Parts: sequence; C-alpha cells; structure tokens
Amino acid sequence: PMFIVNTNVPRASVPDGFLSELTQQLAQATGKPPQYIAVHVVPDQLMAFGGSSEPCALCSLHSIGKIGGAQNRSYSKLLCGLLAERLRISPDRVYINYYDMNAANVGWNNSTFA
Amino acid sequence: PMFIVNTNVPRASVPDGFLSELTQQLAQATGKPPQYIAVHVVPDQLMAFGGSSEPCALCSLHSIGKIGGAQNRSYSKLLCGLLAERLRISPDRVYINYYDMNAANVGWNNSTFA
Amino acid sequence: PMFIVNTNVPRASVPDGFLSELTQQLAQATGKPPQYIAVHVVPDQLMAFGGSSEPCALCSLHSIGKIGGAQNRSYSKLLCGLLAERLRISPDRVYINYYDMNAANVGWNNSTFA
Ligand SMILES: O=C(O/N=C/c1ccc(O)c(F)c1)C1CCCCC1
Ligand SMILES: O=C(O/N=C/c1ccc(O)c(F)c1)C1CCCCC1
Repeated sequence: PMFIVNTNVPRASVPDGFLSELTQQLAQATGKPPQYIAVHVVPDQLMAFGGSSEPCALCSLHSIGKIGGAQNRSYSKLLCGLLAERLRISPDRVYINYYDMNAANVGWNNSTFA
Repeated sequence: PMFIVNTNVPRASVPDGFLSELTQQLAQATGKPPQYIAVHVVPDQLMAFGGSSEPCALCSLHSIGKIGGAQNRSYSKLLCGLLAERLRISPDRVYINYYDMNAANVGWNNSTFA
Repeated sequence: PMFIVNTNVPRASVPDGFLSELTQQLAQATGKPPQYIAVHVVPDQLMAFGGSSEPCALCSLHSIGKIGGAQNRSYSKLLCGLLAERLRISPDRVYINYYDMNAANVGWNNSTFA
C-alpha cells in the first residue's frame, strides 16, 4: 500500500515519528506487512479547501485489493483521526482518494506484482 | 472536486488570488458548491514537456461525476485559459488528467461520500 | 505519456541530464513521439518505504494505451534500472503506479485527445 498526504500545515508542525505511525497503522488496517507500506508526507503546500486556506489535506491511498465501501470508511476514520490528532487538521477539510490497483499495474523490483 | 497543478513556473509568478480564482471557476464549471472545491498549486518543479524545460504544467481534476467527453473538453478550455493568462503557460504544454471517482472511493470527514 | 518520480534522495544527487534521459528512454519504451513525453522529478521528500527512510521512490506512469502486463514489466525494469544507476535507489524500494488513460480523460491544448 502507498499513502500520500499533501498539506498546507508547516513542516515544523509534523511531529517526530509521524511516518512510522502511519506505516504501523496502515499495516494494521490493511492487513499487509509493514515492509510493503510506503508513506509520503508533503507539508507547506499552497492549497485551499472550500476556498479557505485553513489547515487541510489532500491524500491518496493506493492498494492492490483491500479497497471497498466498508474498508474505505474504516480507513477514512483512521486517517482523519491521525491527521486531526497529529497535524490538527479538521476531518471535514480532508479528502482521501482510494485506488484499487491491479497487480499488473504496480511496478516494483524491476517487474510488477502480477 | 479536487484540482492540482504542478508546474516549473516560479512561485513568484503565481499571482495573488490564483487559488481563489480556480476555486470560483471550478465551482461554476462543475456545478458544485465552492465549499467542496479543493485546489493545490505546486510551483518551482523540476519538469520537462516534450524534452523542453519551457513553462509547462501537469494537472489533475478529480470529481465524483461531472466527468465526460464534452465536459472534459470544456474543463480543458477553461483551465488551459487560466494557466495561459495567469501563469503564461502555453496550452500545448499542459496535460490535465481527469478522474471520475466513485463516491465510495473518496474519503472525507471520517467516512466516505458513499 | 507522463512520468512522475517522488523521492527522498536530495536534489544535489539528481544528475544533470536526468530529465532528458527519462524523456528519451520513455519515448523509446512506449513508442510514443518524444514531444508527447512529460517528466517530473521531486527530490528531498519526506517519505518511508517499509518503515525505512533509506533511499526510495514512489512513481507513476500515465499513458493513453501502451499499458499492460508485459509492457509494465518492461517499463519497471527500465525505470528501476535508471533510478538505481542515477539516483542509487534499490529497485526493491521503488513503487510505480501505471495508469491506462482514456483519451477523453486527458486534457491538452484547450481540449482532450478524444
Ligand atoms: O504493496 C502494495 O500493496 N499490495 C499488496 C498485495 C496484497 C495481496 C496481493 O495478492 C497482492 F498482489 C499485493 C501496493 C504498493 C503500491 C501501491 C498499490 C499497493
Ligand atoms: O468532492 C468531490 O467532488 N464530488 C462531488 C460530488 C458531486 C455529486 C455527487 O453525486 C457526488 F457523489 C459527489 C471529490 C473530492 C475528492 C476528489 C474527487 C472529487
């Protein structure tokens, strides 16, 4: 799985251990080994949500399977919770795009997961 | 809707009010309330288009519905026009990927839009 | 085609000519005219792969067609090879998401490719 967070929150406001927490929590939530989890946080972005520049986040979670109605609701609760607690971003100013990737469309280690 | 623009144009060349203009124009074009529109501009990027480092932009527009042949052509005219007028980027050096998202695959406020 | 690479490798470690090499190699691999190839490299990123902050890369390749099982394996060999040789990133710390875009969903020059 791959989780990316783009936010206007300042780099200094991202707490130590944030990437490790995301990795652990996502491994738990998706049921995939943490060794396969990639996380990426991009602070200090020029963005607006609803026409406002208050703290917000635009994210994406890509996974080969483990994507669906109920699972995505669970992921959203978990991730919005983390963003709210760690980055002080209101859940209603967070968008998370979920992508169910086909194994043949994910490259890794000179080949794909097909 | 979520609109992201990545460009090699310098931050200083992005006019004040650009995010607000994108928000307003997108609300009008998509027919959705501005409160749901998210915009993200990323300047000073290391990119090339056609092998050239002249001004260019790689963008994406994600929306739950309101994506299709005719609509996308209209979105492209609007957005390329704005990029040309505000950032001085030639329309033929702009790529905009459109994504019609399923409500179940968009997280927001601790849940999804499903 | 559009290729984007996000990495924690420092800007200074990206060799001169890297964007041109990616452009030429992608033109060759996809069979697409070089003038239609867009490349974007984003260094100095805050990311982790498998919980580790050792050099890694999260990438994406979007193309209208020319995406499939065998082709993606070939693209992965090519791109991981380039990332390993030029940025010193181990192939097993690279993820590349492949997207087969519909011509109607790609905007360019005030319209789409439909
Ligand atoms: O590592 C990933 O997650 N997928 C794991 C996975 C679980 C079961 C399975 O059968 C697979 F083929 C792959 C990918 C990383 C790149 C973005 C898509 C998910
Ligand atoms: O807020 C968004 O736009 N979609 C709005 C929307 C309009 C009509 C509709 O029936 C929907 F289910 C959703 C999403 C934000 C995340 C990226 C995809 C668009």
